[PDB]
Amino acid sequence: MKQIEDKSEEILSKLYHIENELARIKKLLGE
Amino acid sequence: MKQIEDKSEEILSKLYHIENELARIKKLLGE
Amino acid sequence: MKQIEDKSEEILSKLYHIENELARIKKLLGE
Amino acid sequence: MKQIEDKSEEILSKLYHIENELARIKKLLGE
Ligand SMILES: [Cl-]
Ligand SMILES: [Cl-]
Repeated sequence: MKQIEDKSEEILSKLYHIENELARIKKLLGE
Repeated sequence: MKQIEDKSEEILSKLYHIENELARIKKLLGE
Repeated sequence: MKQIEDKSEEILSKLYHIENELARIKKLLGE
Repeated sequence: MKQIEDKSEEILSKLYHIENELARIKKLLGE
C-alpha cells in the first residue's frame, strides 16, 4: 500500500526526532 | 498487508508515548 | 511476508524496551 | 513489499541507535 509507505515515512521521521531529543539531553548532561 | 499496516499504526503510537516520556524527562532535568 | 511480521515484532519489542528504559530514568530522576 | 521490508530494517537500526544513546545517558546520570 502507499498507506504503509506514508506510515513508514512518519515512523522514520519521529524516530529522527527522538534521536535528536536524546542527543540533546546527552549534550546537556555532558555539560 | 492489513496486519502489517495495523502494526505500523501501533508502532507510531508507541513513538508518541516515547515522546511524552521525553517531555517529562526534559522538565525533570530543568531543560 | 512473514518476514515483515518478524521484523514488526522485534520492532515492537525494542520499542517496549525503550519505553521501559525511559520510565526507569523518569522514576529515578523523580527521586 | 520489498521497499516496506527495507524500511523495517531501517527502522530497527534507528532503535538500536536510540538504545546506544540511552546507554550513554544512563552512564551520565549515574545510573
Ligand atoms: Cl496511524
Ligand atoms: Cl534487520
